Amino acid sequence: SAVKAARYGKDNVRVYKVHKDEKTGVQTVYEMTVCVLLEGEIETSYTKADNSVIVATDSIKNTIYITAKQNPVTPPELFGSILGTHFIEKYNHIHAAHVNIVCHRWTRMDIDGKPHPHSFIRDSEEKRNVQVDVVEGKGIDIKSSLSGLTVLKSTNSQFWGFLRDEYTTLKETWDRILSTDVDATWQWKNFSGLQEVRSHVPKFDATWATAREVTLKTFAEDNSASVQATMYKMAEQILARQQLIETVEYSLPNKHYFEIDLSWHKGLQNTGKNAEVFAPQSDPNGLIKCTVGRS
Amino acid sequence: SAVKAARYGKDNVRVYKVHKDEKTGVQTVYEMTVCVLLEGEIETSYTKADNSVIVATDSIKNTIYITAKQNPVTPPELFGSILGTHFIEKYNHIHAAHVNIVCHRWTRMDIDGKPHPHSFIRDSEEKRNVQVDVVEGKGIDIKSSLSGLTVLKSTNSQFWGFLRDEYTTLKETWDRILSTDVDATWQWKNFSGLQEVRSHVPKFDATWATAREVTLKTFAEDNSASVQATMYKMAEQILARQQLIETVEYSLPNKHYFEIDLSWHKGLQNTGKNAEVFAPQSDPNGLIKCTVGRS
Amino acid sequence: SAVKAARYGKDNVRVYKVHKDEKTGVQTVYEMTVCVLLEGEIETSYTKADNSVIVATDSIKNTIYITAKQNPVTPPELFGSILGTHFIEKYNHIHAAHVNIVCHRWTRMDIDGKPHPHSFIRDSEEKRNVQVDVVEGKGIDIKSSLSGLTVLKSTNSQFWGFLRDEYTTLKETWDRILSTDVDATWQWKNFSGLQEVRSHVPKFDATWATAREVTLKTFAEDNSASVQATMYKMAEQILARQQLIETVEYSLPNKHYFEIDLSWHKGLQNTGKNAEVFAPQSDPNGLIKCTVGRS
Amino acid sequence: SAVKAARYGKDNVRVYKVHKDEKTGVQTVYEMTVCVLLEGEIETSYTKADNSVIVATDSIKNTIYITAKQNPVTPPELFGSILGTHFIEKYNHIHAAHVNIVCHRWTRMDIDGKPHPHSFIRDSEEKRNVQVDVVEGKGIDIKSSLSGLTVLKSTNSQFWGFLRDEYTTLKETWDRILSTDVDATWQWKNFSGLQEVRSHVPKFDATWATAREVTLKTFAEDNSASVQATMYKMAEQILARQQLIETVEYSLPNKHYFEIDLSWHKGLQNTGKNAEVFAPQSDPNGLIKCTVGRS
Ligand SMILES: O=c1[nH]c(=O)c2nn[nH]c2[nH]1
Ligand SMILES: O=c1[nH]c(=O)c2nn[nH]c2[nH]1
Ligand SMILES: O=c1[nH]c(=O)c2nn[nH]c2[nH]1
Ligand SMILES: O=c1[nH]c(=O)c2nn[nH]c2[nH]1
Ligand SMILES: [Ar]
Ligand SMILES: [Ar]
Ligand SMILES: [Ar]
Ligand SMILES: [Ar]
Ligand SMILES: [Ar]
Ligand SMILES: [Ar]
Ligand SMILES: [Ar]
Ligand SMILES: [Ar]
Ligand code: NA
Ligand code: NA
Ligand code: NA
Ligand code: NA
Repeated sequence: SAVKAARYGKDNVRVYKVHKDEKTGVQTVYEMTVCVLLEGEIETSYTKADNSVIVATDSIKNTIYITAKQNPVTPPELFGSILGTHFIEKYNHIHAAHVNIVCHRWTRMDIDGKPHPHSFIRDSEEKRNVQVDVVEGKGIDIKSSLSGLTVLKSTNSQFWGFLRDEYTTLKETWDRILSTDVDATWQWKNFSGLQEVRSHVPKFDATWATAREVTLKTFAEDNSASVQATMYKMAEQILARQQLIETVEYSLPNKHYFEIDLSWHKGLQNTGKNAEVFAPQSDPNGLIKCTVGRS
Repeated sequence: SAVKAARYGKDNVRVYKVHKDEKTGVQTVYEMTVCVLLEGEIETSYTKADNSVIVATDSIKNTIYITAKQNPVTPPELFGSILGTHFIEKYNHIHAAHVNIVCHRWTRMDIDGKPHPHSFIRDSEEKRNVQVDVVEGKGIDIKSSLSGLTVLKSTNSQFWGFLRDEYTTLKETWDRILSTDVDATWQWKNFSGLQEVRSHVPKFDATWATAREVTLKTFAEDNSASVQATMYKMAEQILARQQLIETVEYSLPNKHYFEIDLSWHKGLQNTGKNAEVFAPQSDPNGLIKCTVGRS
Repeated sequence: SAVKAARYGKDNVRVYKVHKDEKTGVQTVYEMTVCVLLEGEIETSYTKADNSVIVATDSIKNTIYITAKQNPVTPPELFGSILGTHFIEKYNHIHAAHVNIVCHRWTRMDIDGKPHPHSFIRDSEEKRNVQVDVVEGKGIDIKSSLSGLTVLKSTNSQFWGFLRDEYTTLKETWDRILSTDVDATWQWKNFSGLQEVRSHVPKFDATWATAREVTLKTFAEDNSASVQATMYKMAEQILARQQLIETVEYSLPNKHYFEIDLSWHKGLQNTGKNAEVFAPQSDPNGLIKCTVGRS
Repeated sequence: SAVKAARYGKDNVRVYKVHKDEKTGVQTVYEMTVCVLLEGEIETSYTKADNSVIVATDSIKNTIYITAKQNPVTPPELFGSILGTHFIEKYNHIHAAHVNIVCHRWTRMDIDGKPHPHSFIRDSEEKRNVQVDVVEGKGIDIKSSLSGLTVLKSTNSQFWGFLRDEYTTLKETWDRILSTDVDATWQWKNFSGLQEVRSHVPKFDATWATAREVTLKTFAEDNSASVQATMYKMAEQILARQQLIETVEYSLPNKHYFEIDLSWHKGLQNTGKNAEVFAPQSDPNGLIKCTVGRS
C-alpha cells in the first residue's frame, strides 16, 4: 500500500475574544468555531509509526488560541490567512494548511433605545464562515459564505410547466409558499499571500453584507418561477457587484408546506384560494444547487 | 394491578397559518408545534383492550388543524384554551385536556427600508410557548414562557464570597463573563373558562413583551452578584408589572467561559486584566432555578 | 416578593471510570452524564446577594469527580445515593440533594470469538438512568429507568374499534407496523438511608434486566390491541416480578409508518395485503403514557 | 453570467420495505434515507425560467418509492445503481444521477433464545451508506462506507515522540485512552453498467463485513503508536482482502479523555498509574484522515 492523500489536525476549537475600547468603554465580542488541518511530508507517521513529523493536534489548538491573542480575529478571511500562513512558514514539511472558521452572532443589545456597551444577544443561528486553503508556493484560496439563514414568503412563488410523465403526480401551482435555509458561497480570486489579503480587507465585510442584502431582497421581490430561477438572479447580482469574486454557489433546500384538504369535515374550505392552514413537512425536501461564474 | 394515571394523544403537530388582509395585501404568518394529551375514563383501553374509549391520536391531529382554521391561532394562550375546551366539552369521558404550544418566529423582513408585505425571516431560535391545562369543573391554568433566548455580557458580572471548604478550587472573581439561555415562565391566576380568558386577551402579548423587556434590561444593567441575584430581580419586576400573574419561574444555565493562561509561551499575558481570549466550555454547566411569588 | 422554591447546581458533568483487575488484566469502563441540584436555606443568595450560603457549582463538579474516585459508580442507584447523602450530611443549610445520572453503553467487544479485555463499543444510544432524591429526614426516593430503546415489529399489531365521529378519518386496521422508543420508569419504595440502599444492591441490576427483558418479549409476542394495551401488559409483569417496586411508568411515541398508494402508476399494488414499501413519518407522532401501580 | 455547475433533486426521502417469506413466515425489514440529485442540460431552468427541462423533485420522490417496490433494496450498492441508471436512461437531457443511500439498522430480536420472525431493534446508530454516481457513457462509480461506529479502548494506546517546539504543552504518554467514531470508505473499480454491478453483488456485503471486522480487530489488538498508524493498518488489511477496491479512506476524530488531578484534595491520587476517573472532552477533538491505495 501507499499514502495517496493525508491531512490531520484539530476540529471544533471554540474561541471567544473581546475587544475593549478603554477610551469609550464599549466592548465588542467575537465567537467562532475553528478547524485547522495540515498536509505535507507526514506519510511516515502513518506507515512507519514515525511521530517525529507530527505537529500535535493539541499544539495546533494552542496555536489557534495564540494567533487569536496576537492578531485581530476579524474579518474571518484575514484571521484564516494569518493562521494558515503560520503553519506553512513555520514547518518545512508542512506544505498546506486548511482553515475552516464558523462565526457565531453576538449582536449588541438595544436597551431603552440605546446601544449597550457590553451586552449581546444571539439573534439568529445564522453563521458567517470561511474556508481558507493556504498551499505553499500557490497562495491563498478563500471561500466565504453565509449559512443557516432561514426565510419564508407566504405568496409570490410559482411552479408550473415542469416535465410531466407517468412518474408525475405534482399539480402545477401559480401561488405557493417558498421556504429555505440559505447557503451561499462566493469564491475569491487566488491571492499571492498575506500582503494581498491585507490589501483587500475592507472588501470582505462589504461583499458579505452585499451577499446577504441581495439574497434577502431578490427573495422577497422576485415572483419566483422556481428556486432555480430565483437563486440564479441572486448569484448574478453578487458577481456584478464585486469583481474579485470568481464564482458564486447556492445550496438551497425546498422546505415544502402542503395544503390541508379539510372538506371532509363540515365542507370546510382550506385549499387553493381558501388555503389558510398548512402542514410544514419535515421531510423529504427538494434540494437545489448551482455554481454561477462569468460568461 | 391498576391504572394510577394515564394520558395519551398527539405530539409534534407542525402547524402553519397565514392571515391575508385582502384590503392592504399584507400577509401575516404564524408557525407552531402543538401537543395535545387527554385524560378521563380511558383506563379500560389499557386493561381490557377496549378501544371504544379512545379518540384516536390521528383525530386529535385533525382537530388541531380544524380548530386552527376555525379560530385565530394568536395569542397562544387563547388558541390553547379554545383547543382544550373543545376536547372536554365534546367528549363525556374526557375530563382534562393538556395543550403545549411552541411558537416559531417569522419576523417581517425590512427591504430597502420598507416592511415587506409577505416575506419573513427566522431571526432567532427563541420560542414563545404555552402550557394550558383545561380540567373539567376546574377551569383553565396557563403557564406562558419564552425560551431559547441566548445572551452574553462581556463584563459587569461578579462571583465572590461563596462557601470555601476542602472541595473548593474556584477563585473569587470581580469581573467575569456571564452567558445563558433564558427560560422564563409566568403562571396566570386560574381562569373559570373561555369567557374569562377572552376578557384578558390583550394582556397576554403585553405580559410576554414585558417579560422579555425586563429580562434583557435587568441582564444588561445589573452588576451581577450571581445568576441567583440577577434572576430574582427580573422575577420581582415582572410580578410587579402584572397582577394576574401568580408566580414567576426562571431556569438558567451558567455557560462558563474560562480564561486561557498563555504565559508559558513568550510570557504572553492573557489572564485577569489582560484576558482577551477565552475558551467557551460546552460542558459541564451551572444550572440555577428559582420560583418567585408574592410575599 | 419571596422565594417559593429554589434549586441550583451542576448539569452535564461527563464522567468516565475504569476498573482494572490487575489479576486477570480485564478492564471494565463506565461512562455517565451527571447532574446534582441542591435545596435548603439558600434564599438569601437570591434576595440579598448573599453568596455565603452557596456551595459553588464548580465545587459540586469537584465532589462528583471525588465521590466517583472514592466509591464504585455501579450500580447507578447506589452512586446516586452516596453522592446525594454527601451533600445533605456535609452542609447544615442543604436539606435536599437531587441526583440525575445518565449511563452510557460501553459493551465489551467480541474479537475472533473471545471477549476482549479492554476494548469497547457503543452498541446503542439506549441509556440506563436514575433520579435519586435525598431529602433530609425523609430518606432516599429512587426512580430508575431505561430509555432510547428503539424497536419495530413488521406485523402483529392492530388498531380497530376506536371512537368514530366527524373528526375521524383513520381507517381501522388488523395489521400495521408498530415502532417506538421505550421510556420505562420503575419507582422503588422509600429507603431510610444509605444502609437500606446497600442492603438491596443486587436487586437494582436484576430489576433493570427484568424491565428490559419483559419490555422486549411482551413487545414481540403480544398481538397488540393498541400501544395502551401492550404497555400495560409490560408494566404488570414488572410489578409482579419485584415487590420493592411501587409503580411502573411508560412513555411511548407511536412512530407511524404510512402505506403508499402506488396504483396511479402502472396499476402497481402496494396497499393492504400488497404493502411492501412504507413512508416512515418523522412527525407528528402519537404519544401514550401510563402509570401502573398495585390494586 | 453562466451556469458552471448545477445539480438538483430530492434529499431525505425516508424509505421502509418489508420482505415476507410467506413460506417460513419470517419477515425482514429494511430502512434507509435516500437522496437523488440529477445533472444534464438543465441550465435554462436557471437562466430562462424554463421549467420544461425539470423532472420535479416530487417525481424523483415517486421514482425512489416506485423503484423500491419494483426491485430489491439490498444490497445498497445495487439499489443505488438501478435507481441512478433509471434517470439517465429515461431522460435524454439528464446525463448524470447522484445517489446517496444511508441504511438504518433493524437487527432481528432474540427472544427466549430464539430469533423472532418479525420483531426488530435499533442496536446502534451506526450506518451503512453508499454514494453511487451514474454518469452517462462513463459507467457507475461506487463509494461504500460504514459510519457512526463508536469505539473506546481503556489502554494499549500510546502517543510519544511528536515534534516539540514553543507551541507544545502536551506530555508524551505510553498509556492513554483512545476513543473514536469510525468513518470508513472503500472505492470500487469503475463498473461499466448494471450488468457488471449485478455480477459482483455477493462481494458488497462480504467487503462491508470485512471492513467492519478488520476495523474492530485492528483497533482492539493494535498497540497504537498513533491514530495515524492504527488506521493505516486497517486500510491496508482491507485493500489486501478485496482486489475490486481501489482505495480506502478513514476519517477519525480523536475523542480525548483527560486525566483529573485530584491531589489538591486529601492528597488523592488519580493521575498516571493511579488514574481511574477521567473527564471526557466534548471539544475540541483531534481529526485524522487518510486515503490509502495500492503502491
Ligand atoms: O422551485 C421548485 N423547483 C423544483 O425543481 C421543484 N420540484 N418540485 N417542486 C419544485 N419547486
Ligand atoms: O453566578 C453564579 N452562581 C453560582 O451558584 C455559581 N457557582 N459557581 N459559579 C457560579 N456563578
Ligand atoms: O395504538 C394506538 N393507540 C392510539 O391511541 C392510536 N391513535 N391512533 N392510532 C393509534 N394506535
Ligand atoms: O494519535 C494521535 N495522533 C495525533 O496526531 C495527536 N495529536 N495530539 N494527540 C494525538 N494523538
Ligand atoms: Ar474569536
Ligand atoms: Ar430561492
Ligand atoms: Ar399556526
Ligand atoms: Ar442572569
Ligand atoms: Ar463513571
Ligand atoms: Ar408497545
Ligand atoms: Ar428501503
Ligand atoms: Ar484508530
Ligand atoms: Na512549509
Ligand atoms: Na368531558
Ligand atoms: Na443538611
Ligand atoms: Na440521459
